[PDB]
Amino acid sequence: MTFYFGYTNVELLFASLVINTPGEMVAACFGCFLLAVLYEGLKIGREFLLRRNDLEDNWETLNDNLKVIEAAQVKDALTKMRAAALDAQKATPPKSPEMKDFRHGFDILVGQIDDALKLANEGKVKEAQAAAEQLKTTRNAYIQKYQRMLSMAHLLQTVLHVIQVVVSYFLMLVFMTYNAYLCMAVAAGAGLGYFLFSWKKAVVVDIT
Amino acid sequence: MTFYFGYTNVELLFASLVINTPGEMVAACFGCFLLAVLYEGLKIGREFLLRRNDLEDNWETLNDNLKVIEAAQVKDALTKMRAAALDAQKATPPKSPEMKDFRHGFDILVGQIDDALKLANEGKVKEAQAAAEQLKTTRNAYIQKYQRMLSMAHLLQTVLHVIQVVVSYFLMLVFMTYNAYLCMAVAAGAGLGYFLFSWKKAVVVDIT
Amino acid sequence: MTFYFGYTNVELLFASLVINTPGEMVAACFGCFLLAVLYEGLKIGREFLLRRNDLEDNWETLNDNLKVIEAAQVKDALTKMRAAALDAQKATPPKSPEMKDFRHGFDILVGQIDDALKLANEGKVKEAQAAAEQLKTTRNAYIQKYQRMLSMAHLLQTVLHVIQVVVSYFLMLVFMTYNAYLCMAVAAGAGLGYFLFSWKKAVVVDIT
Ligand SMILES: [Zn+2]
Ligand SMILES: [Zn+2]
Ligand SMILES: [Zn+2]
Repeated sequence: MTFYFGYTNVELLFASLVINTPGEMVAACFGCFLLAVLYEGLKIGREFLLRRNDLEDNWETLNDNLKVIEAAQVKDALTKMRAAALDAQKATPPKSPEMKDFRHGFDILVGQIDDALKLANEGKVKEAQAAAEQLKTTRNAYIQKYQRMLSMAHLLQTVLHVIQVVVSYFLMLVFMTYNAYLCMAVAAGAGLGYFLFSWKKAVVVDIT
Repeated sequence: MTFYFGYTNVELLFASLVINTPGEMVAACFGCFLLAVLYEGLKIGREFLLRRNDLEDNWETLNDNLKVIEAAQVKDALTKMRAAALDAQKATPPKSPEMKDFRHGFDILVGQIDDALKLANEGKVKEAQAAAEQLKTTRNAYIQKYQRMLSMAHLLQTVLHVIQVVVSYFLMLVFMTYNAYLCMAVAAGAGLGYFLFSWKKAVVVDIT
Repeated sequence: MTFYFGYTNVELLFASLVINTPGEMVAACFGCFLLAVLYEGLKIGREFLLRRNDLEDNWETLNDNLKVIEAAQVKDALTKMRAAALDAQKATPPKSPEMKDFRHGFDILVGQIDDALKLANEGKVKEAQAAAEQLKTTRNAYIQKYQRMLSMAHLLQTVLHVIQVVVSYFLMLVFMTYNAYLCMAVAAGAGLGYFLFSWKKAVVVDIT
């Protein structure tokens, strides 16, 4: 009826899956545990990829600052660009020739930025503005199109959200069986699954 | 029993709603799809309105900086105020005479700020402090009371959270029917519904 | 069957709990309301503690800036350290001799920072670098080990997430009974429970 302990005549989501022995029950419990882990890693993983897309900020920081520059306040705009250029260079698609091309474009960006600052530190204004207009040639050349990284990330995240929703309902359905062994397997799988993929995000860098 | 394909003797949440024909099933599937979309737009919409309340920051940034000013470090405090004043002016209640009054108060704020900076750039300190004390007369006049925008937003968001919770349980109950056509309708409605209201937040500005 | 109004032969999650009188029903409704509140406060409380761990930022801000310092750009690095040192001092473990020791170490940090700035404002560079190397002796002495605050917070949050997951399933199971009085009790408990613990986070400081 209602929170029972059993390994007999217990159906599990699908007509083919029924468990009538203890050895079947452990296999059912192991799967419902693993599904409960998989879910927690899915939700946390899906967030981590969403936060990494930060790129959208850096990308807007660069392009917003170019219009801000295009009157010796330019140096502060370019120092904001340099910072944004370096965090943007670290970026990588989720698990190399396009990357090596992308990364090496950003080196040229950061170098050009330093040269435009070198004019602003000496005091030269109009010339530092002319150099910044050349900067937008470089981002078009290397960085702009590869935007691919951002589109890939959004789709991947849509695909994951669907799977996250299916699994949630599936875990509701196994809990709804009212079998205390399955229910506990889910609960324990939620606890430990969260703890582990929580720990792996702490292994990767932690800011904000 | 357990993930069946059917359009016969299928009850849907309410005693009055039962579906015994395929033409009824499509109507049931269309409603459970739409409910699954509506939910995803509700959760995303409810977040977007919560992030927009940013205003709370700008409002505290202004008032925190006034006490910080009230010793030539004032210029940096007022430049923080100016930025905060302009993002605060963009704000608008969720879907005009009070607004036009509110917006036009902020113009006067930003202008007064520039005049207090003009003293600080020349080097004049005590006079730039006296001008800032007049700034708090202006926010009281126009901005302060209209705080209404913030209270409206919090209540709206409470109202939405309730509806978000009802719908979630309702979608659990339709999935719990174990009818594979309804279950799929929800799952598909979660996928596409998320994708669309995800896309509309990308249509609106994207920072942080 | 399907959204019924009743106080007769209604079972509630456990074989021992069955309700056959109206006076039992109110007790069931009060418990399912309270569980619905408790859940909302759990989710919001669990977030508030996660945001407070901010400390991780300040802690990395200090240690990142020390390597940045160890060429008169040091003053801006130390002013970032001072800010980070003061928000870090406000911190406290969730509900005093270790604290008084921890807080008083941070005073010494902020004072040492001011002295290193006093050299940078006069123009002295190499000496301001030598003072910063002494700063890392002080954090080791007082702050570093008490990291305990951070580890305590992560475990507490793991413990809460488990309980949050159990309660969610439990509230699904009471809603699944299809008793309109229990269902409403949950829905109302979600509405009001959210509103209150939403209001208490607004009582505590609100930034970002
Ligand atoms: Zn979770
Ligand atoms: Zn979703
Ligand atoms: Zn909620």
